[PDB]
Amino acid sequence: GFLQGKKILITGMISERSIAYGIAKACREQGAELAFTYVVDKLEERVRKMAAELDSELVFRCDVASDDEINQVFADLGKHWDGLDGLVHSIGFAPKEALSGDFLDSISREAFNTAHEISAYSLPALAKAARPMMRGRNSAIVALSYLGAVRAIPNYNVMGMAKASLEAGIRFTAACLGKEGIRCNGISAGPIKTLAASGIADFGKLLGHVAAHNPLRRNVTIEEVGNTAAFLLSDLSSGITGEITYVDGGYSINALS
Amino acid sequence: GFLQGKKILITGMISERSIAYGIAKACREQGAELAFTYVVDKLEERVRKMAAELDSELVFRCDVASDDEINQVFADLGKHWDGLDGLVHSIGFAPKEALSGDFLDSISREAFNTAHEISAYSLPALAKAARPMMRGRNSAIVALSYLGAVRAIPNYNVMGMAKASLEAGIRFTAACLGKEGIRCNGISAGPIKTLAASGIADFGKLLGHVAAHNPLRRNVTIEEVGNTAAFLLSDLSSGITGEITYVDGGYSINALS
Amino acid sequence: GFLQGKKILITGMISERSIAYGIAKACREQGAELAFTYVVDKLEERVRKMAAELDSELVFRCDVASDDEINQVFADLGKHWDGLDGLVHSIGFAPKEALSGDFLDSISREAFNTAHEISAYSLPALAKAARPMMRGRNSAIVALSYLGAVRAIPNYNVMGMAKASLEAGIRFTAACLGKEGIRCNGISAGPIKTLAASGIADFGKLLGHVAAHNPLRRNVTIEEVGNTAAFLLSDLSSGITGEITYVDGGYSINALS
Amino acid sequence: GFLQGKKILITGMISERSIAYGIAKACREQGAELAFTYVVDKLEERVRKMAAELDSELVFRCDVASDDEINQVFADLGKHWDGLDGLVHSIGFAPKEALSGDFLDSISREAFNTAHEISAYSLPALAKAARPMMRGRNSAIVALSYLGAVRAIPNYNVMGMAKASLEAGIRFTAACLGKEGIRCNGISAGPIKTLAASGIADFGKLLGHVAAHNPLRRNVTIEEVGNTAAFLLSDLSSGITGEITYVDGGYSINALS
Ligand SMILES: NC(=O)c1ccc[n+]([C@@H]2O[C@H](COP(=O)([O-])OP(=O)(O)OC[C@H]3O[C@@H](n4cnc5c(N)ncnc54)[C@H](O)[C@@H]3O)[C@@H](O)[C@H]2O)c1
Ligand SMILES: NC(=O)c1ccc[n+]([C@@H]2O[C@H](COP(=O)([O-])OP(=O)(O)OC[C@H]3O[C@@H](n4cnc5c(N)ncnc54)[C@H](O)[C@@H]3O)[C@@H](O)[C@H]2O)c1
Ligand SMILES: NC(=O)c1ccc[n+]([C@@H]2O[C@H](COP(=O)([O-])OP(=O)(O)OC[C@H]3O[C@@H](n4cnc5c(N)ncnc54)[C@H](O)[C@@H]3O)[C@@H](O)[C@H]2O)c1
Ligand SMILES: NC(=O)c1ccc[n+]([C@@H]2O[C@H](COP(=O)([O-])OP(=O)(O)OC[C@H]3O[C@@H](n4cnc5c(N)ncnc54)[C@H](O)[C@@H]3O)[C@@H](O)[C@H]2O)c1
Ligand SMILES: Oc1cc(Cl)ccc1Oc1ccc(Cl)cc1Cl
Ligand SMILES: Oc1cc(Cl)ccc1Oc1ccc(Cl)cc1Cl
Ligand SMILES: Oc1cc(Cl)ccc1Oc1ccc(Cl)cc1Cl
Ligand SMILES: Oc1cc(Cl)ccc1Oc1ccc(Cl)cc1Cl
Repeated sequence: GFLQGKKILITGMISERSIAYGIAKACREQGAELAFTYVVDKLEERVRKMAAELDSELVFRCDVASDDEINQVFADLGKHWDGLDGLVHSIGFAPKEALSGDFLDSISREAFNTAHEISAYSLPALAKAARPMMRGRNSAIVALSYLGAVRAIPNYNVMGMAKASLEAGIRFTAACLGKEGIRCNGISAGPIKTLAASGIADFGKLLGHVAAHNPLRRNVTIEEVGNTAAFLLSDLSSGITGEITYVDGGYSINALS
Repeated sequence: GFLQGKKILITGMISERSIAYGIAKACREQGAELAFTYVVDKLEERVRKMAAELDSELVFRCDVASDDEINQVFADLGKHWDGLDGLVHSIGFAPKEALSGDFLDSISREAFNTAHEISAYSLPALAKAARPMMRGRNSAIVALSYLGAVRAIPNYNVMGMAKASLEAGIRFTAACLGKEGIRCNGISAGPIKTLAASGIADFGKLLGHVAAHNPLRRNVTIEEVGNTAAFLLSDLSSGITGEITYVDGGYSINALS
Repeated sequence: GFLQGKKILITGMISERSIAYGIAKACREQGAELAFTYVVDKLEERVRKMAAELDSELVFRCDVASDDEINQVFADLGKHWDGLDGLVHSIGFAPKEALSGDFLDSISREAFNTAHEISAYSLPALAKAARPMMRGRNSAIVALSYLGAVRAIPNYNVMGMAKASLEAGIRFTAACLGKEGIRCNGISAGPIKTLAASGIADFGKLLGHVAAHNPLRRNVTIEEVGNTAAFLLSDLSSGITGEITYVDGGYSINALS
Repeated sequence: GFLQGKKILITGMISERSIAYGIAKACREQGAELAFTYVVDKLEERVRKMAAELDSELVFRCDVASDDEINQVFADLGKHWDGLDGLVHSIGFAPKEALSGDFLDSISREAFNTAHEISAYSLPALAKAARPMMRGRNSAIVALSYLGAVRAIPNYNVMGMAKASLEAGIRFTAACLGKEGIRCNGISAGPIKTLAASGIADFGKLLGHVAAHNPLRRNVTIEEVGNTAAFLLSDLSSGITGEITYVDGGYSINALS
């Protein structure tokens, strides 16, 4: 197992459809020891149960809107773990009304701020809070992004701006932390039916177009995303930092198919 | 000239060193009629005086932190102009402390929020507010970005995340408005000594490195940026939308020089 | 006219549908003086006639397969002109059989070599031969490329590899010549029905998909490409080198529309 | 390991410094069965000896200048293996004189043709020749590229054009073969002292600049490149095709460091 001895904190696992669940399962299959966060109290039981199936009893509340909660996660986790080898950012949010229809009609200052704070700022915020536990460990951060960072896409709207901010965040974090032995990389995943995906108007059509038009002629799975994250969290990828890797069956590199 | 009679609103002109001044002068040279905004009352006289030299008496206060002020500009401008042919976004802000030293140490939630709101959200906010005046005119929007959008750069820090958000904003705005006959493009300018540039720690060294390492072996001018904006505002560029054009003397495409 | 006093050599003009014709017409409208090349003797009369309508009697044979013919163009042109301010590369070739159907089935060593030699090597070959006439003149080179450089596209096949080589050629030429006052830029044009376009199997479908899916919801014109080339050949673009500018109505920056 | 029983053909292994050696060792560590090619008879013994240390007695001559030799490899290999799961392209060549000094002065038609034929065409040529043995196996191809594909770099010169062609080749091969269950990906490696590296004028300074300026503040190893190739050859990367992955310690995403 190529993550033997790695201790990895995973955000964003709320169901077995979650990308973070695929990541968790892939990492555990490679021998990682896991810990998890959940955004609100209502989810605690569900997440503890999934964590238990993945051999973990380390679960912490963390709304990334809160610097106090972010910092408290690492304080609490630090009582159990000497250091942190892996950090998975698999979280995003924007108000549903901002992800439907005309980009300018649907945008607002408040939706823009929320989308960026939760979807983009949270990466440097978590990296910063994790830094004492991660530095010097030859450790790694993986964050999830989407093609909307670099292409205009119907309905994704302000989340595209937030993902672009996130990808730049990945690059700046990588440049910041590389000398102290922390890597930071992104996965730009193709569409996958998850709980959050239903917030994007006409998600079913995005999903269908990609399967019809990508080189693989099918959509990717949370196992495929998960195995890629596991690689990027492992010492196998020690030469790679500041990279965005596309796990979309080649969709982004194809045109007019 | 190739903007003869075109009516263009320009943000961000605060001195004769401003990129927006170079844009203004370039547009006026091609026959455009201009109007201007200024962030606070303390600048009104200075901006009115520059505007007068460019044959304009149309000057409006606009802090892009304020949706009221943004929308009031177009209400007031609309008393003079029956439509708007061009809109120039040449504005940015982040707290100076966030643009000095280690990326994660210098970042904060509040600095992130400010940087994104003023530097990135302001593009769709202005596009949205201008839309009734611009649509159906084969009109155009130009916004100013920087390499920090797509590369990690020392000291630019959180402004890089904001510029990435901005460039995605340009793409989404272009996709949104293209059917209505409004284009939206970006210029990624090389470093230029402007008032805002002094907010970046060690800007003088950044400026020097580019001149020593780009294909042209010199920095670009506000006239060069300005002429590019004039082109992108004109019907000559009617086949171009959602584009980021580098006016950095080739710096971005060079390595190891 | 922003090309007043500019002397520009244009390759590739074989009919009034040619991209090079749109370039020629756009440049002449801005006051440029023109000269032209043609690949074989059979075309001489047709090209001389088009050149005459554009106020030029300077027409030279040039098969870019031949170093002797390339060099002879500048020797001959140098009898009339003191220097050369603009050079337009608007030429490409690959055997038709290599641009139909399965990429690997259709490729061959010989087709690959031809495609690259004529479509890609010709840019540095012409730049190199033109260099004595262009250096120190604040002059400029523009070459035409296509999205196949950076995306896989059905049927374009080995021409995509040649266009990628070309775009790198543009970057290396820009880096090479920038200090001596020669710029080199590319235009990646959207699909346009030209003589050469019929060599691509199912070109009509490419053309239709782009018009249905790009931000402008229409294809671009040779006037739009031409006006962009005119800008890139003019002193207005003096801050820009090594750049690929997309004149495809935003097609490349849109996805899933 | 994650390549257990997978049969992988590796080109380009000429010494223990070779990138292909790092790939070979990484694949063998994950359980792969290997076979190898060598360019000329003079190398046969050296390569057989390295192959033996990696538990292989399958070694074949292959100068990729020769379509006969390329196709003969798979005919001969096919006597031992009923199919092929992995193919590694780790080969390049250009005349040394073309990789020294001014790009245009050093280039020639013949050097361009050689560089592209050996460095770029060889990827689709090998993919094409391997296709009967690879299809239907959920198999994979990996090829090695360099930053010169997408940035101008001193002295790398015409090899940059060839690498750009190669990367497009990777994209087109991926699009071509995806339905048949063959993936094709690239690794853009940072500088590593190998035999071929000495062909680049002033390679030692290039190597030094990267270590001084990348996020990791060091150069990558053939083990790091190798482990990445092993991942891209394995079913773990089944969601990834047509991708270029940077294993350069973040060099490409950094600027002005
Ligand atoms: N599903 C896809 O097609 C897809 C494609 C590309 C990228 N992504 C990205 O993958 C990541 C995971 O999304 P997913 O599709 O697995 O959806 P998901 O709904 O399974 O997970 C989204 C997670 O974000 C968390 N979250 C939201 N607001 C939060 C806050 N304030 N604090 C902490 N956590 C918060 C949610 O609780 C949830 O666990 C996201 O970044 C998403 O943008 C998804
Ligand atoms: N100077 C450079 O090297 C350079 C390079 C690339 C991009 N840019 C970008 O060019 C644009 C113009 O900056 P410049 O360098 O000409 O500097 P400048 O200081 O002349 O202009 C910056 C402008 O931003 C305006 N601004 C700041 N906060 C504002 C607010 N809340 N509301 C409205 N306006 C506000 C300022 O009043 C000022 O007019 C910016 O987007 C900057 O990021 C500059
Ligand atoms: N039409 C399009 O949709 C489109 C889109 C993007 C890029 N381009 C590019 O635009 C450029 C011009 O093509 P076009 O579409 O106007 O077609 P065109 O047929 O009008 O021009 C192609 C030209 O290439 C010339 N040529 C071919 N082999 C030559 C040789 N050995 N020596 C000298 N000249 C030679 C032809 O004689 C012809 O003049 C090409 O580089 C093409 O790849 C075209
Ligand atoms: N070393 C680096 O810094 C570096 C960085 C990025 C990419 N690369 C690429 O990695 C690959 C491997 O090179 P390396 O650096 O390991 O050097 P190397 O010298 O160990 O390997 C180069 C190989 O190319 C083979 N080759 C050359 N001409 C050939 C022909 N006609 N037919 C068949 N094989 C031929 C050589 O025999 C040799 O085995 C190349 O594609 C190179 O461009 C190298
Ligand atoms: O980023 C995503 C991209 C896709 Cl294709 C599908 C789901 C995604 O994830 C989200 C989408 C919308 C919201 Cl409000 C929150 C999240 Cl996490
Ligand atoms: O974005 C920029 C990039 C450069 Cl190289 C120089 C100046 C720039 O403009 C700014 C820099 C810092 C702040 Cl706080 C505000 C602005 Cl407008
Ligand atoms: O590059 C092109 C791209 C497009 Cl969409 C249309 C035409 C193009 O130009 C060519 C296509 C094929 C051949 Cl054989 C030669 C040339 Cl010049
Ligand atoms: O592509 C490369 C890039 C780097 Cl930084 C180092 C070595 C490389 O490999 C080569 C360099 C020159 C020649 Cl002639 C052949 C090969 Cl294989």
